[PDB]
Amino acid sequence: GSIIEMRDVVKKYDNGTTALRGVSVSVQPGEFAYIVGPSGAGKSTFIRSLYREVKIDKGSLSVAGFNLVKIKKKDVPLLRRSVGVVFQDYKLLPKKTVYENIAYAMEVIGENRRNIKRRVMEVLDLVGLKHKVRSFPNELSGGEQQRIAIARAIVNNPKVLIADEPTGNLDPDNSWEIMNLLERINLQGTTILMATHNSQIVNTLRHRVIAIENGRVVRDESKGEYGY
Ligand SMILES: Nc1ncnc2c1ncn2[C@@H]1O[C@H](COP(=O)(O)OP(=O)(O)O)[C@@H](O)[C@H]1O
Ligand SMILES: Nc1ncnc2c1ncn2[C@@H]1O[C@H](COP(=O)(O)OP(=O)(O)O)[C@@H](O)[C@H]1O
Repeated sequence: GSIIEMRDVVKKYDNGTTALRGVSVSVQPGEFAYIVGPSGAGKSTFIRSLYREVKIDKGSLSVAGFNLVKIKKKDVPLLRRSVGVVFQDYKLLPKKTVYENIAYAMEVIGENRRNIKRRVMEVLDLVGLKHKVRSFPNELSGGEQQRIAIARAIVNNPKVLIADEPTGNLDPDNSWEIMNLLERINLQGTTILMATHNSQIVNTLRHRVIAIENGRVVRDESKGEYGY
C-alpha cells in the first residue's frame, strides 16, 4: 500500500494563478524520489501540499493514513508527527540551543522530559553532532545547521520526510554530505521526497525522478536523469 497517494490535484492561488493543474503521484513506503522542473512549475506548491501547508482545491490526497482533504486544522500537528519537513534555509530558531531546537518538535506528554532527552541524543548521534547539543545555530556551519534541522525532522521517527531544496543554500561539499545523510535515513525505511535544482546530485545519486512542468507531471521514472 501507498504512503502518499495524490490524484488529479488542482491548486489555484487567490490571485488566480493555477499552480497545479491535475497532478497524480503514488509513492510506496521506502521510496526516494526527486521532484524536478523549471522555475514556476509548481514544485514548492506540490511539496507544501504534502504536509497541508497548502490546501488542495480539487482531487484527492492521502499521506500516512491522513486524508488531507478531510483533516481539520486542529489535527495538522498529528500529521506533522508522521511527516518530517526539511527547508532550504534550515529554519532553526536562532535564540534556542541545538537541544531546544530539536526537543521543540516533540510533544509534551505529562513528564516526557527524560524520554525527550534520550531521543534528542539518539538523533544527534544519527547526524554526528552530539557534541553540539548545547551550541547555538550561529556557532554551526550551514551544513551543520542543516544536519541539526534534519535531526529535528526525524525526531518523531516519521515514516515520510519531505525536503524542499535541502541543499539549495549549501556549497558543493556540504550538499553531498546532506545527501549522504538523507540516503542513510532512507535506507532505514523512511520515504523521502525532495524537490531540487541540483542536476549533478540527481544525475549522480540515481533515484526516482518526478518531473513537473506548468503544473503537470511530465515524467516519472526509476533511476531517472535530471533532464533539465
Ligand atoms: N504573485 C505571487 N507570485 C509568487 N509568489 C507569491 C505571490 N504572492 C505571494 N507570493 C508568496 O507569498 C509570500 C507573501 O504572502 P502573501 O500572500 O503576501 O501573504 P501575507 O502578506 O498576508 O503574509 C511571498 O513572499 C511569496 O513567497
Ligand atoms: N502565494 C502565491 N500566490 C500566487 N501565486 C503563487 C504563489 N506561490 C507561488 N505562486 C505561483 O505559482 C506557480 C508555482 O510556484 P511554485 O510552486 O513556487 O513553483 P516552483 O517551486 O516549481 O518554482 C508560479 O507561477 C508562482 O509564481
